Amino acid sequence: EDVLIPFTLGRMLGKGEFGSVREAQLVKVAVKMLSSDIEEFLREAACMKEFDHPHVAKLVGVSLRSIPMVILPFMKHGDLHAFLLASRIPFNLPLQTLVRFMVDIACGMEYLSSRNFIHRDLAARNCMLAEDMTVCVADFGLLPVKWLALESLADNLYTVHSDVWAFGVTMWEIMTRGQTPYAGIENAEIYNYLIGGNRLKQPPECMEEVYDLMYQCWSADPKQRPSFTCLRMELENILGH
Ligand SMILES: O=C(c1cc2cc(F)ccc2[nH]1)N1C[C@]2(CCN([C@@H]3CCCNC3)C2)c2ccccc21
Repeated sequence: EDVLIPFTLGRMLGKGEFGSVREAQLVKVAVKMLSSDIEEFLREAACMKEFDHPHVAKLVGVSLRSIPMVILPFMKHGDLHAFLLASRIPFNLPLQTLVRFMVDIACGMEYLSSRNFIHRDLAARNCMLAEDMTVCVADFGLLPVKWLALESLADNLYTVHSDVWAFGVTMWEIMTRGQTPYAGIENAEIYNYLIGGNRLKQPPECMEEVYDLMYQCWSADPKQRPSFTCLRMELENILGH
């Protein structure tokens, strides 16, 4: 398949548990550094290559070094979490801009779920800012306890409904401008917090109707959480008002 790529590596862009990222010249790109495991990587790489949507990060391709590598378009504006943080610690964005980020993410997630694709790691840090400042869902997954639904934590179940829960957490991050969810509560106590009936609190300035929507995303019953289509409609209406 025209997905595999035989470029040269450049400056280090960042690193983490997932591995490291560096720029490369193919066109400037971002390159993600990571038997059986290397097998399905390639398998799922092929399905991700056919994503084609304005609010989903394109896959340029994949490659092999001697570690699996993911080749991505270089997005200079970086990720949404870093941007929200950079507003706070200082630019100011109207409510309109914050709700528009949510609409953008809801469109890309609507598209992914329409293709039966479960992200599993939706969070502000995994949303990228494009040149025109639109947001694109990224990092599809070729532990993040604070974004995980009850049934993901308890039963390891990942569905569109658990993607929707993490979308709700992402809405909260947007409204708090990049604050760590459940700050001062440890990962090991998150489940206990949640089956308690406790949720992330309404941010001080947050429009009630925006909080009502994100709150819906954290229903204990996965079937009670709105769809991405319903999220996008409600967010677009809010944006129009
Ligand atoms: O274009 C860049 C990029 C990196 C980068 C680094 C910079 F310092 C400045 C601009 C940048 N642009 N990247 C970075 C990632 C790969 C790893 N991801 C991190 C993983 C860890 C969690 N956050 C997300 C985001 C990405 C996905 C899709 C399309 C492009 C890009």
